Amino acid sequence: EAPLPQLRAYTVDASWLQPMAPLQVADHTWQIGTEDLTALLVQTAEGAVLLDGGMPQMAGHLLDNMKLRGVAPQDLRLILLSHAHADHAGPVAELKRRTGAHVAANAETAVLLARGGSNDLHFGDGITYPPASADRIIMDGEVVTVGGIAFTAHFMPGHTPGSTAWTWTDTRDGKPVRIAYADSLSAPGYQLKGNPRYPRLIEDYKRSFATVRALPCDLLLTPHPGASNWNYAVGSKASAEALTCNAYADAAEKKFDAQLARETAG
Amino acid sequence: EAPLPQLRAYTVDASWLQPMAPLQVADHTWQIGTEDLTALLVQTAEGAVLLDGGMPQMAGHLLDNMKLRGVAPQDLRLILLSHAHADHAGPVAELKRRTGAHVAANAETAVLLARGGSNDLHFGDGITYPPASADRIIMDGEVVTVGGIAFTAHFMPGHTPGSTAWTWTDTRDGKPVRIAYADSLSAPGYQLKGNPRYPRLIEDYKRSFATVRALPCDLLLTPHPGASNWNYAVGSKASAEALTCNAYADAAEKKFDAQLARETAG
Amino acid sequence: EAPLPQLRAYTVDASWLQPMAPLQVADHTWQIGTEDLTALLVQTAEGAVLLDGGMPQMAGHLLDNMKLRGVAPQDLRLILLSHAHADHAGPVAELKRRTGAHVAANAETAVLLARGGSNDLHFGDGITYPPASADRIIMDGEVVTVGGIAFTAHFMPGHTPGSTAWTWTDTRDGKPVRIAYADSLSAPGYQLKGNPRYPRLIEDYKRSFATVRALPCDLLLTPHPGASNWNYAVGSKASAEALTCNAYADAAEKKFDAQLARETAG
Amino acid sequence: EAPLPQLRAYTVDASWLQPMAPLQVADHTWQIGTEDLTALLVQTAEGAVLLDGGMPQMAGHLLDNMKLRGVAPQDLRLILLSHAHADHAGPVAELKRRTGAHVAANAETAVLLARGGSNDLHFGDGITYPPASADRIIMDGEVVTVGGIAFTAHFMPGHTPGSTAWTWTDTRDGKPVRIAYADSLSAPGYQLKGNPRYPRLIEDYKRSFATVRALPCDLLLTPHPGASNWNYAVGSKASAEALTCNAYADAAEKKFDAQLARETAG
Ligand SMILES: C=C1CO[C@H]([C@@](C=O)(NC(=O)[C@H](C(=O)O)c2ccc(O)cc2)OC)N=C1C(=O)O
Ligand SMILES: C=C1CO[C@H]([C@@](C=O)(NC(=O)[C@H](C(=O)O)c2ccc(O)cc2)OC)N=C1C(=O)O
Ligand SMILES: C=C1CO[C@H]([C@@](C=O)(NC(=O)[C@H](C(=O)O)c2ccc(O)cc2)OC)N=C1C(=O)O
Ligand SMILES: C=C1CO[C@H]([C@@](C=O)(NC(=O)[C@H](C(=O)O)c2ccc(O)cc2)OC)N=C1C(=O)O
Ligand SMILES: [Cu+2]
Ligand SMILES: [Cu+2]
Ligand SMILES: [Cu+2]
Ligand SMILES: [Cu+2]
Ligand SMILES: [Cu+2]
Ligand SMILES: [Cu+2]
Ligand SMILES: [Cu+2]
Ligand SMILES: [Cu+2]
Repeated sequence: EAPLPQLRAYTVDASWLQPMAPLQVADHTWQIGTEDLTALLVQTAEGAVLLDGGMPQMAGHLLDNMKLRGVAPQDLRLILLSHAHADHAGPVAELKRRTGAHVAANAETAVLLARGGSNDLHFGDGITYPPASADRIIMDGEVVTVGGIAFTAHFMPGHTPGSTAWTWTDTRDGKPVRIAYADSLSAPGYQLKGNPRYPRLIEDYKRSFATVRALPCDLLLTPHPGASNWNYAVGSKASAEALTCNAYADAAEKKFDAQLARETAG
Repeated sequence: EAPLPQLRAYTVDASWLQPMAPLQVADHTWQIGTEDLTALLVQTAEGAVLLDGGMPQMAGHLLDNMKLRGVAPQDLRLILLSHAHADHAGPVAELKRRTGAHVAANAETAVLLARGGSNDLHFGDGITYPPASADRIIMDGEVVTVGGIAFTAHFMPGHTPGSTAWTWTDTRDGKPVRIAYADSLSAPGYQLKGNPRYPRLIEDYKRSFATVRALPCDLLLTPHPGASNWNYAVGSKASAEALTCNAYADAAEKKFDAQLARETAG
Repeated sequence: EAPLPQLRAYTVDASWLQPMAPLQVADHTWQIGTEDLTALLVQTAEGAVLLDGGMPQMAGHLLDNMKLRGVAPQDLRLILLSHAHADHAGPVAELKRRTGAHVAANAETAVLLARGGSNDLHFGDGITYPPASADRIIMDGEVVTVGGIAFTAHFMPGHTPGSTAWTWTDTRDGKPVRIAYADSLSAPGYQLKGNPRYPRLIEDYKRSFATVRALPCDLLLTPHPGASNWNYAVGSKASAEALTCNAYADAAEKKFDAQLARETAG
Repeated sequence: EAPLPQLRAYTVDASWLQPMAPLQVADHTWQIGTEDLTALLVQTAEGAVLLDGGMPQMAGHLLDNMKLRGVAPQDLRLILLSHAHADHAGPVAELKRRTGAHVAANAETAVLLARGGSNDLHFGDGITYPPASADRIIMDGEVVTVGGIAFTAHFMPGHTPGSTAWTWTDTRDGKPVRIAYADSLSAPGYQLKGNPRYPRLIEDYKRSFATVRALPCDLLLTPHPGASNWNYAVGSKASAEALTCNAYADAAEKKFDAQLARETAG
C-alpha cells in the first residue's frame, strides 16, 4: 500500500533566489531583493522602510544589503507589503525579530499574514511560510509617514483579497518622481467564475484594473519585475523598458479577459 | 554565483505516513493515525476527542478513520495535543475548519501552535506547518471533560516547553484501565547545556522524568509508538511489549544523561 | 494636583439590557436578545446559528433563551456578526467558551473582534469588550451553510469597515420569507470628511446605501430594532411597522447627507 | 423587571493615578509611573526599556516623563512586564502603537496580554484592558539585552501564571547595583485550595517564594511600591525603608499561609 505523500516544498526559479547588489531607483529608493523578486528600501532621516521582502530565505540577504546602504538592522522602522504570499512576505517574521520594525497592512493582508499564507483561497496549504503579525491596520487611501516620507495605500483586491499598491514621491535630478509600487494583477490557475471562496473575484479584478490606471505614476514597479518590464540585472538600464501604470493595467486586463474566456472553454 | 537555496520540505520515514485501520486500545480509545505516528480517538456519548493528529497530510485519513468508528466530522468536539510539532500537530488547522472542534492546550503549546511551529527553539523554521489557535488555555493538573470522560493534563516540559502528558481512565473486560499518553522525552540534536533560548532545559527534563514516573499508568502510549515499544502493525498484539511509565522515563533519562556527557565531549 | 481620570464604563440605556422572552420572527428564526438589542437564533436540524449577541453581560440570558427554544449550549454551531462593536459582539468570547460554536466573519470584523473593539477608528478605547477570534474568514457574497440553511454575506462598510448584512430564506405559512439582517448605517459622532483613519469613509457609506437597497428582502431586521421600526416589546405585533430595505437605506442616506452638511457647517 | 446590570469600570485608589516626576533609582533606572504604580525606565546608549506601564490611562503620562528624560517616543525599544493585569500592563497596546517598541514576555503573560486580561482565572472579565501582542517569547532565565544592559527573567508563577521577576545590574557612586524588580506575591480574593482553573496554585506560590529569596538583590522594587516599602512621594528618601528580597518573600509567605488557613476556616 502506498503511504501518504511527503510534504512538497515551495520551489521557484533560480533567478527568484539570485542575490543582487543594491540598485538605485531614485534618491532614496533602492531595489535590494533578488534579480526576479522586488524588495524596495526607502531611506529616510528617521529610519528605513522596506516594501516586500521576497522569499523566506532572503532575510539575511536583505539585511546584508541594508548594511551596504548604511542601514543597521534596528534602523528599519516599517515593513510594507503588496500581498502576503510566500514569495513576497516570506521573511517578514524573521525581519521583525531581528530589526524591531513594525508591519503596516490592511485587514485582509494581516489575516493572511497571520496564517503564514496557509488556507489560501486558491493554493490551499502549498505556499506556507512563517506567520507574522501586523502592528498597524491600514485603510484604503491611508497615509503612512516615516521620516517625512508619505506612503499612500491603494487597495487593488484580486491576486489576494488584501492586494495593495503603495505610492510615494521621491526625487531625482532635483525633480519629483512619483513612484507607484503596484501589486500583481495575475490569477495563476485561479478559478475566476463562480468561486465559492471568492464570489466577487471578477468584480474586484475589474475595479483593480481601473485603480492601477489612476495611480500617481511617474515610475512603476511591481513585485515581479518582469510584470512591469524591469530587468534588475542590467544595472542602470534596468528601468529603460518599464511600462506605464496604464500599460500595466491594460496588459493585465487583456490577459485576464483571455483567461476568463479560456476558463469558459475549459 | 550560487543562488539562495530552495526551501526544504519536512520529509519523514515512509512508515510515519503509512495509513492503518482503527486499532482498539480500550473500550473507547482507538489508534487511528499511521503505523509510526499516534493519533488517539476517544469516543464518548456526547462526542469524540482526538489526541494528536500526526503529520499535516494525515487530516483526510483521520476523518476517514473517524467515520469508520461512526464519528461524523462535526461530532469531534475536542483536540488535545502532546506538543505542537509538525509531526504531531500538523493537521490541527484543517481539522478545526472541517469539524468545528475546539483545541485545549497550555500557553506554551498554544504560542507554538499559533506560530505554526516556526521559530523553534532548536529547529528554527525547518518544521513549519499551518498554524492554529487554541480555544481553551489549560493549566497544569487541570481536568478537561467530554461526555463524562475526564482528561487530566500533566506538564512535562523538555522536548518542547509546552510538552504535556494526558491521563484518563477507560475500561476493558469490565475493569478500569488508566491510560497515560506521555509526550516525547527526546532531545534530538538539541543543545542541552547553556542554551540561551532555554536556560533551564536540563532542570525541566529532570523534573519531567520524575513526572512521568508518577503518572497513573496501567497502559502507556507515546506520540511515537516505538518510544513506548508499541507496534501498531501487528494488530491485537501491538501493545504486548509496551513499556511501563517507569521504564519509559528511566530509558529516556539514561539516553539523556549519555547525550549530555557526549555533548560535553563534542 | 488632579489625578488621572478613572476608567469609564460603557453604559447604555436600560432598554438595551431589558431581557425578553424568545420572539418568533419566522418558522426557524427567533429574536432572543433584549428589547432594544437584536440577537437572532436560527434553528436547523443540524444545530443552531446565532447572529449578534448584544452586550457582554447578555451571555447568560442568551443561553437561557436558547434553552427555552430547546437548544442546549453545545448545539450552537455558528456565530455570525453584523459588526464587532461592544453592544453587538460583546458576549462572543464567553459564548465560544461555553458552546464550542465557531465564529464566521470577514477580515475587517475579525481584526476588530481580535482587539476586543479597542483602537476604534472613531471611539478609541471607550468601548472595549473581551476579545474573540474568528475561526472562518468570509468573503463578500460567500455562503455559509448550517443544517441546510444558506447564509449569504453582503459587505456594507461604513459604520465599521467590516459591517456586514446577512440574508437567508426562512418559511412562514408554507411560503418563503427572505429575511435580511442589515447592519447599522449610522455614523454617530464620526468625522466623515477627510478622516485619516478612514479616507474613503464617504464612498463606502454611499455604496453601502445601494447595497442595502438591492438585498433580497421580504423582512428586514437591524441590530438596533428601532433602526428598522421594530418594537420587540409588543409581542406578535413587533414587526407591524417594520421598514423595507429600500426605506431603511433611504432614511439612512438622508440622515447621512444632513450630518455631512452639518459637519461642513460645524 | 430589573434589567441586566451595567458594565462596571475598573476603578482604583486615586494614588494609583497620581502622576509624579521622574524619580531616579540608579544611574540609568527611573521610576516614571505614578505614586502607587511602578513604571521603570532604563536608559541605554542604544535606546530605552520600560518595565510595566501601570493603568491604561497612564500612556500619555509615561511618554511625557520619557521626554523629560530625553527619550523620544521612537527611542523606546522594549517593553517588559511583571504580569499582564490591567493595573500593570494597561497601556501596552497604546505604547506599542506610538513608540514602535517590542514586547518581550513569557508564553503565559503573552496569552493573557493577548486576551486583554479577559477570562482571568480569578477575576473573570472584571479587569479587561486593550489587548496587545508579544513580539518575543521569553523562557525562564533567558537574557534580554538592550544597549548592552542584560535583563534576566525569573519565573515566579502565582499572582498570575506568567508572573515574572526581572533582574539587571546598574551603577551608583561608581559601584554596581543589582536591581531586582520582583512581581506581586499576593492572592487577593483567590481560591487557593483545589482551584480547577489553577490546580497547582499553592505549589507555584511556594516555589515562587523561594525564587524571590535567591534573586540577585541589592535593591528591590515591586509593581506596587508599598509591597516592598517604597514611598515614591518623598523623593530622594523613597527607598529608605525598602525591604530586602528575603524580607519581601518572607512577609508574603506568612500572609499567604494565614490566608490559606483562613480559607480552610471560611
Ligand atoms: C504570476 C505569478 C507567478 O507565480 C507566483 C505565485 C502566484 O502568486 N505562484 C507560484 O509561485 C507558483 C505557480 O503559480 O505556479 C506556485 C508553485 C507552487 C505552488 O504550490 C503554488 C504556486 O506565487 C505563489 N506569483 C505570481 C504573481 O503575479 O505574484
Ligand atoms: C526523536 C524524535 C524523532 O524526530 C522527531 C522530530 C523531533 O522532534 N525530528 C524530526 O522529525 C527530524 C529529526 O529529528 O531528524 C527532523 C527532520 C527535519 C528537520 O528540519 C528537523 C527535524 O520531529 C520534529 N520527533 C521525535 C520525538 O521524540 O518526538
Ligand atoms: C447609532 C447607534 C447608537 O449608538 C451605538 C454606538 C455606536 O455604534 N454608540 C454608543 O453606544 C454610544 C454613543 O454613540 O453615544 C457610546 C457611548 C459611550 C462611548 O464611549 C461610545 C459610544 O455603539 C458603540 N450604536 C449605534 C448603531 O447604529 O449601531
Ligand atoms: C494586591 C493587589 C491589590 O489589588 C490589585 C489587583 C489584583 O491583582 N486587584 C484590584 O485592583 C482590585 C482588588 O483586588 O480588589 C480589583 C478591583 C476590581 C476588580 O474587578 C478586581 C480587582 O489588581 C487587578 N493588585 C494587587 C497586586 O499585588 O498586584
Ligand atoms: Cu502572489
Ligand atoms: Cu508573486
Ligand atoms: Cu517533537
Ligand atoms: Cu515527534
Ligand atoms: Cu456599532
Ligand atoms: Cu450599535
Ligand atoms: Cu495583578
Ligand atoms: Cu497589581
